Amino acid sequence: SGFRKMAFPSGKVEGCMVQVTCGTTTLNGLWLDDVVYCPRHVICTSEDMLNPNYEDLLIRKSNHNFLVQAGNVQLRVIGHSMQNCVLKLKVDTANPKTPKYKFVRIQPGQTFSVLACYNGSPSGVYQCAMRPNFTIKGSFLNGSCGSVGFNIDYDCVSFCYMHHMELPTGVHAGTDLEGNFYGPFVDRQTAQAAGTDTTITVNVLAWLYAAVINGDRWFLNRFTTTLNDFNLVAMKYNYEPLTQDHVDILGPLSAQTGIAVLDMCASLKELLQNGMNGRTILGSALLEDEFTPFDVVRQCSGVT
Amino acid sequence: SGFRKMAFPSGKVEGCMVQVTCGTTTLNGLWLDDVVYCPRHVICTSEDMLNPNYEDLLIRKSNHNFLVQAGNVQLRVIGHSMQNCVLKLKVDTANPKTPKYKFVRIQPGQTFSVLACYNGSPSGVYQCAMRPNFTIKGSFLNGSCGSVGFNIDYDCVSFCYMHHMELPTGVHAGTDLEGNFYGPFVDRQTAQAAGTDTTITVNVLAWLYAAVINGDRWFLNRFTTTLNDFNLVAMKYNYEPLTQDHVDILGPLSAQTGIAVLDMCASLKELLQNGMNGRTILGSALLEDEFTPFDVVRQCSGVTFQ
Ligand SMILES: *C(=N)[C@H](C[C@@H]1CCCNC1=O)NC(=O)[C@H](CC1CC1)NC(=O)c1cc2cccc(Cl)c2[nH]1
Ligand SMILES: *C(=N)[C@H](C[C@@H]1CCCNC1=O)NC(=O)[C@H](CC1CC1)NC(=O)c1cc2cccc(Cl)c2[nH]1
Repeated sequence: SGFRKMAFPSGKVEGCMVQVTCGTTTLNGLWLDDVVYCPRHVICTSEDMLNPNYEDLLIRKSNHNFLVQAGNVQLRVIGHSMQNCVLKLKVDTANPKTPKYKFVRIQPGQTFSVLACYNGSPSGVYQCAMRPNFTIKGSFLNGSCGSVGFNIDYDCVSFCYMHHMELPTGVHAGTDLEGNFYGPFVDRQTAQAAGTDTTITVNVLAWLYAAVINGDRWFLNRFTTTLNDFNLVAMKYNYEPLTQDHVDILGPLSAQTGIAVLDMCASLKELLQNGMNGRTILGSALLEDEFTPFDVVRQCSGVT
Repeated sequence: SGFRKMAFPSGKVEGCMVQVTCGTTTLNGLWLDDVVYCPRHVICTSEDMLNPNYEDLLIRKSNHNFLVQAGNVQLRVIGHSMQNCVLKLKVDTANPKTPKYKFVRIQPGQTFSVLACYNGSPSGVYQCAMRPNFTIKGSFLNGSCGSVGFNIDYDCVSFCYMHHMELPTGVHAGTDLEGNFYGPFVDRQTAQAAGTDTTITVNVLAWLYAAVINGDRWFLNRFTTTLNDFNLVAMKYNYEPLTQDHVDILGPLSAQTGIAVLDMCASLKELLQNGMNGRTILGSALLEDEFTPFDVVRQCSGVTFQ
């Protein structure tokens, strides 16, 4: 038993992390086959960061303006192109530790593992959710950029995230591995607001199922509700609307516990309306929205 | 910015995890050089587990009663000894991925990373504190035993933990890598009490400093206190007594923030006595005691591993 924020094992991803320097900017790259992927903002001076014409800046740059170190081994940069907000640096060497991999753009509400890196070295691994406003609540310092977010499926790494920036709210923004930002953000040195930070309703419910499987049941009521009655309340508390598809996603958890999604929806409704009175669920005095139904099953059936 | 419960990179440890089977019992072992370390309870049937004579059970076993698989690779067992609550299985092959390693028995209030494994396959990594009552708040299902806890220092792995059991309170118990339990636990199919779960006071304070470095300051007051006045409140809430040594360890976080340890102690005292008024600190509506001062500095300065 027990329920923890669990990251995927980081071994397959550690092997792909390298250092990318350009002038004074150093950050992290992802070395897959003969390509290093890093944030295009590596080519900027502080002057350029304010209103960068990335097209023009990249024209002034040559292969030899990029210093790529993989551990102690310098990689020769033989090519440089720009795909949306990522630089693809062609190197003369295939990463021999390239794991089987995909690039996926994850949907809001989905979680992934972040391997936080400085100077191409892993510091640590933690789990994050792509919030509905397309931000993540991470732990990212200077030089963290190019750190990547990933999921592991069979032997296959799905890279979904590359870190580019911090927002004034202290939350984080980045791209998929094709360089397209999650959400409205631009790679430019400017205070950028995210939307209002709505709560991933289906994740709260999954987590409540995690709670029941681990013996926290005090919030179970004999009440029920309809999807439309639930959504009417939840909207008032900036909860994402719950869809039939979300009910279907929760099915396995619903079956393991014997509680219909709509019975649990009735429980969450009481919790939103009456608060928690300083009781805890799975050790939390707040409602947790960063576990997917998948995260909950992984931990409460034993997938490896 | 941001402060998260962060585990060590698991790459160096992943290569050491294997499957150990004996009769129908399968769990995880740790393969370093030509030795596999697993929980001795791998030799038990359900009929034995309640009052096991491990000495007698192990005598009925031979090298060939142990199946060790590393991924698909069959390891031949050529030796077996019991040290405390671990089996050392001598195998014919040195783990080619053996990282530089130590075995360390960590102190209560110290943290480590747990690589949760089933059938010798790593499922995930999370950070845990050895609590003052020598339990950890983990996530462990059947077959998770032999999962290890570790720290990374430079390129050197310090293995401090091997998972053996759950307690009725829903917390976890295990050994160091020489098979000696943390705390009073025995490897027997029996509901065992941990002590009162005292709070690691030094860690709450470090975490409050982490909060200030990340811009949460609402709990800072004009007040200060003495160690003796603080401990008088702390004791009341089953907080560990704050020692002079703990004040000394908090020095650098105190200096980085410019809040004196006793000013932060004054803040914690107000938080224990008045609660948090339903506000959050680093996204928590409770006080977090599972970050060491060291964890806070590492994460807030951005320290990496070779
Ligand atoms: C990448 N190495 C770096 C990560 C940042 C650094 C600051 C602390 N934490 C992080 O997540 N990204 C970076 O410096 C970016 C580069 C910009 C996108 C082109 N800059 C910012 O994140 C940035 C700029 C501004 C302006 C105003 C307010 C805020 Cl919060 C800003 N963040
Ligand atoms: C190891 N594979 C396994 C891990 C356990 C299994 C149950 C869920 N969580 C875990 O962490 N440990 C295990 O089966 C041990 C084996 C015994 C110690 C030698 N047994 C227990 O954890 C166990 C026995 C009892 C009896 C009463 C109450 C409780 Cl909480 C118990 N836990």
